[PDB]
Amino acid sequence: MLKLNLKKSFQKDFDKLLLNGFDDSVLNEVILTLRKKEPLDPQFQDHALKGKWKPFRECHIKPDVLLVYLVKDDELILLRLGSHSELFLEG
Repeated sequence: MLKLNLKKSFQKDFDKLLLNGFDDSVLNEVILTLRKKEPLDPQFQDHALKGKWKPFRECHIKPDVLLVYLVKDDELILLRLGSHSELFLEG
């Protein structure tokens, strides 16, 4: 499988979510699927980001919990985990 690369930005987001009650079970399943280069099912709204954010992709773990990630050179890079406002609106 791909090697995981958790950026520090992702670690901080994850630790903040945990303190706010986040359950990471679905996240873990999504991560494994991505590491195996398999497609996510339709609920995850998996897609490529545009503009500034290329070449990253985004999927929805929950409606206010988005995962921003990239497959590059044998890694799955996990960049951010949080709300649309936190990730994209400087929140």
